[PDB]
Amino acid sequence: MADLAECNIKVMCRFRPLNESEVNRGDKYIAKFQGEDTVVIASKPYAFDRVFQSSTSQEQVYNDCAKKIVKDVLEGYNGTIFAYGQTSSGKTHTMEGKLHDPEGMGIIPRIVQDIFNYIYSMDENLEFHIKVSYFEIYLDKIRDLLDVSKTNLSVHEDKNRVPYVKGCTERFVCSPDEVMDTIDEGKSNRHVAVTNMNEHSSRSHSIFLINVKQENTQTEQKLSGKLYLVDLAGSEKVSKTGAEGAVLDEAKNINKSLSALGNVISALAEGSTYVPYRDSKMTRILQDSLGGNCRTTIVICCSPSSYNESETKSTLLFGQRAKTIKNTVCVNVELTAEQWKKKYEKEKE
Repeated sequence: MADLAECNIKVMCRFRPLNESEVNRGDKYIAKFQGEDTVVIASKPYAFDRVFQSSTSQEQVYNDCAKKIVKDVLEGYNGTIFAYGQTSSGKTHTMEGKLHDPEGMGIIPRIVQDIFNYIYSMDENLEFHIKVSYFEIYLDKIRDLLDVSKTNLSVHEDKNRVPYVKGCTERFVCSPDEVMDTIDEGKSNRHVAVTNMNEHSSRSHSIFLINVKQENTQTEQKLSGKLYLVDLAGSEKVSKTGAEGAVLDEAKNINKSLSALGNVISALAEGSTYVPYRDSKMTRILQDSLGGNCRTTIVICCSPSSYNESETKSTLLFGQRAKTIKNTVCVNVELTAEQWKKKYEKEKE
C-alpha cells in the first residue's frame, strides 16, 4: 500500500454514458450521483473507493492518473494498468484514451507524451533508452501475431522472474511518432478482426509492454521497469449464444482469465496466504509483474444503456463478483425534499 509498492489505486472507475445518440434513440441510462471520489450507486451492492463520472472534467482525472502510473516507473519496479470496458463506452475514444487533439488526453497519449517530457529534459550524464513491444492473444492461436510468426512468450525465473519479449520485438524506438504507429498501424492490423463495432476488443483483450529506462551510466546503471495497459473485454455468454465458436473463447478464455485476474487483485489486496497462478495465461505472464512487487492502477470504464443494464452490472462485478450478491440493502441517505433533478433547467412557479 504505497506509491512505490503494491496498490489498487482505489479501483478507479469512469463510466461516462453516451448522450445525443442514446437521447435520439430514446434509450435511458442508469446514473444518479456525482463524479468525485465516493459516489452513490443503485440499491444493488457496489464498491468504489475511488470513482469518477461525467464530472471527471477529463484533465482532472487523466492528469492524476498519468502521475500515478509514471511515479511507479521512476521508483516502483514496474507500472501496470488494467482497463475493462465495452464498445459501448467507446474503446477507441474512452478506454484507449486517445484524444484527436491534446487537451486532457487519456492514458495512452499521456504515456507517450508525459514520459517523453522527462526524456526531452534528460541530463547529459544520464543515459536514456526507450524500447517498445506489442503482444496479442487469442484462444484459437494462443500466440502473438506481432512478431508476424506464431510463437509463445516465455518467462525465466532466474534473474527477474518476468516474461521475456520473444522474437526481439522490443526494437529500439526513440521518436513518439514511431511508438504511435505501433499502437494503431501495426497493432490493429496484426490483431484478428471480427464482425462487430470493435473488431479486436469485442472478441479478445489486448496487452502490451513498454520497456523504458531512466538509468545513469555511473550510479543508476539500472533503473525503472516496464509500463503496461491492458484492455479487458468480453461480456458473459448470457444473451448471445448463436455465435458458439465466437462466444466460446469469450466465455472460456476471457471469462477464465477475467475471473483469475480478479482473484489475483482481490486476493493480494486482502492479504491471502496462497500464491496466485490458477494456471491462467494472464495470471502466469503477470504473476510477478502483478504479484504485489510493484504499484498498479485499475481502470474501469462502461457506458450504461437502457438495454445494456447487464453490462453496467458487470462493470462493478470486476472485484465485486463474489461480494456483489449478499443480503445487503443500499439506500440514498442524503435524499432531500428538493427535487434531485429535472428535465429542463428552467423552472416556473
